[PDB]
Amino acid sequence: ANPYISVANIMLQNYVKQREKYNYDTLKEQFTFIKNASTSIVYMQFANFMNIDNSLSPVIRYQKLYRRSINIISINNINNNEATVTFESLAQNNTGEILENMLWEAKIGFIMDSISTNMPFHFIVTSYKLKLLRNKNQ
Amino acid sequence: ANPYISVANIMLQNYVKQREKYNYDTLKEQFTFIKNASTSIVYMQFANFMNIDNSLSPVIRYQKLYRRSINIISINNINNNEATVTFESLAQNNTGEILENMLWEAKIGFIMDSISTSHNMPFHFIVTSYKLKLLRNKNQ
Repeated sequence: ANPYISVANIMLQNYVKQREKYNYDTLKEQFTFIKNASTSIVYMQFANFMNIDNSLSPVIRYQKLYRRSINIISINNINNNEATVTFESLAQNNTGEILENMLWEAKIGFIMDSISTNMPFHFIVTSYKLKLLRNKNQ
Repeated sequence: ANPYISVANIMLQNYVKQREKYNYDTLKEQFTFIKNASTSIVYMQFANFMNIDNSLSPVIRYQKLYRRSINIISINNINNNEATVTFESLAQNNTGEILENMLWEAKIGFIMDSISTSHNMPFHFIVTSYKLKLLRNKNQ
């Protein structure tokens, strides 16, 4: 808990990048990552978003044609278990035609092992809520 | 608990992705990243591979047209300073014809700060050795 926040920020950036990216070819890996790094409730929110029954699912919106990439802009550490991560999303095809370019906030609740004074170290997201800040196209 | 390996794994994933991917438009950034995340010897190995005097340089093979993308498959942690990262590469043009689809192993030597209570990489992560082995051509 002098390096606790520096470590949490590495885990938080990684979680946002893995959760918010889209690549058809690595969907199974993405679901595995989220299931293991999240509570059941948080994972089910992700799965319900991704499910093809959601018309706004990236699987439906991007299919095999587009990738969505993510750039982390900043992190605000609220306390030991809450942070807000600001990030940009960019979606495009193999031609470089841009379907989305947006600025986002994720408000994240998390729990993480304490840092001591196989080397297991646990980090779990307990809450994850998105807010669109800006559509940098329109 | 000790976060060293869990953090190092995130650094190793990112290093492999940055090192092995190809995008003409971000070549300067890729070189800067590798320079700051590697020893001089390791950086020179990358730079010599990328140099257009190497006929197998991706700059010569993909030019402005193609991108090479990278998916990490697994990481085997051998000790605090050695890991083997298995990954797949995929190259495609503007219109998605597949030029390469291969499975690779990188054997990586590295160091990072001890993480403990009471242009640099996080925790001064540095790669001290990096050797590739082609495992399989998934295309032919």
